[PDB]
Amino acid sequence: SLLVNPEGPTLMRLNSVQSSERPLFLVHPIEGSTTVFHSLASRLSIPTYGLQCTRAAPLDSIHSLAAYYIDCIRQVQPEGPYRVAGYSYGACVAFEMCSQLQAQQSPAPTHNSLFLFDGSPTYVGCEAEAETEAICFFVQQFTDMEHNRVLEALLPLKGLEERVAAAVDLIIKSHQGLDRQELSFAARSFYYKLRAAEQYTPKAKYHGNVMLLRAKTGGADYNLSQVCDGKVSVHVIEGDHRTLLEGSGLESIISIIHSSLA
Repeated sequence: SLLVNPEGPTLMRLNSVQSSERPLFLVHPIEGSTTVFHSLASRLSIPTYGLQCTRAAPLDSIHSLAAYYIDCIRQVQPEGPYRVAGYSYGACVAFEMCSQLQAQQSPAPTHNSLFLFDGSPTYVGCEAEAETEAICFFVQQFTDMEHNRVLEALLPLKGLEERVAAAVDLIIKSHQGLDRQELSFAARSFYYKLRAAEQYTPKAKYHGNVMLLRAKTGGADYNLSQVCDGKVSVHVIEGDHRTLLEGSGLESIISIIHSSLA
């Protein structure tokens, strides 16, 4: 899976457009990288930035992460409204960022544009078990090892740091050239990211318009109507969860969002 530079800037420039036009801000999927947005960003005639998940990111909750990302983007664009989007895990974060923006200017309606790429605030035994499960899933991507084997290696360890260290060692054994500090940060942050997303529930009903770009190859609105009482527009995009932001699906996405990004 993708890795991020733990010391990388939170707010990354994704294309070379330099103007005063309101930028599009794109929130990372769970891997925390913004490289998945390269194609989309290259198509746009507005400055496009990504929020990547680095050592800077507060992972205690989706609320904290979203608050931090809002604070970052408001440095590039001091005045709203904001064009914010999120992909997969990032959809939950992007939704929370807009939820916080709504609360800050309440009862004045927001005119923030929110695009959810195949994700939603809903579509994202004990703590030692939770760490183990999360770290096991993380290892299973990078390695070919059977679930039970990774489980018996991680489950009895002392705590999160020991699980992370053993996970990095397991991954390195299979892929010697991978960077140990990037893997250590990715593994530890993966647990915190899952824990935050699983505890997340929006604090209030979202009144703003939401656009969901759902992958054609798999509720129809990813439960958006349950947390949104504004206009929810759902578009079915060619491709799967990982390919809708490329090729034909990205062409469709560009045509659908063009008028909003004017």
